[PDB]
Amino acid sequence: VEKVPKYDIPTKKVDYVFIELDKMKPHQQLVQKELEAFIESVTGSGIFWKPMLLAKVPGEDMYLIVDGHHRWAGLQKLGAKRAPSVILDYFSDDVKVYTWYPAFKGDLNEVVERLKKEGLEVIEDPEAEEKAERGEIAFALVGEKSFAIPGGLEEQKKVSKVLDEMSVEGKIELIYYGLKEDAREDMAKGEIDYVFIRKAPTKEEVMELVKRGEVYSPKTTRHVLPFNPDKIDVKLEELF
Ligand SMILES: Nc1ncnc2c1ncn2[C@@H]1O[C@H](COP(=O)(O)O)[C@@H](O)[C@H]1O
Repeated sequence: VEKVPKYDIPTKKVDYVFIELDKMKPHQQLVQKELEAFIESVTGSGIFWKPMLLAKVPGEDMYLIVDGHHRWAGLQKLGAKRAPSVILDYFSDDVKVYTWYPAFKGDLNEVVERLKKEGLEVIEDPEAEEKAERGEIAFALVGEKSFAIPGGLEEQKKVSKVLDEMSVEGKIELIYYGLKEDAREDMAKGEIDYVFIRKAPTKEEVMELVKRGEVYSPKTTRHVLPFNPDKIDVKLEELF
């Protein structure tokens, strides 16, 4: 579940170009339910109406997937070869990269234990949020108390993996907030107990990870773009 600000992003009529799926590089792990929903939808209508948003990888014959991970993965699993795509000026100041703020209503002790079980530390620390925003720890975990979760990407992946696991199990309610202060607003309402805060990746870091053949956890990047492409008229049969 997502709570984003009411982003007035304009729709613009940008044309698409077919790009081969094997030239597209993901920067996040897939979410299997999102993959499956895309597959049901596209095969249901046989129309692919939402172009991929791509960025050329400097120095390679390859494109970063900016938006479209499950479209990409779902088309590949169906046997398709290409997708209609819009190529972005990614390094333009008009494109911004934020993150998501996983927030939870639930009990901190089950969550702290099942983080500790996957190898993480969870250390009470009043500077945790400050450290996380400078990118010095994996996450700050902030509610009634404040906890530092040390590490880097490996530990961020475990946190995401645990928060999704105990969703799958059913012990927690979980909103990904676009803004941490909207999670802190709702925190004060009683609807949210804890929020996980990490530093957002930069563009250069996103490219760097992709060039290393690595990926972030789901819900790591939150791109704010200068436009949403207008919808397109492409038949699924055209993609094979
Ligand atoms: N028939 C379709 N053609 C293209 N995109 C679709 C279709 N049905 C659903 N979607 C989108 O597929 C996306 C799957 O997630 P992602 O590709 O990660 O953005 C969602 O944003 C859906 O809106």
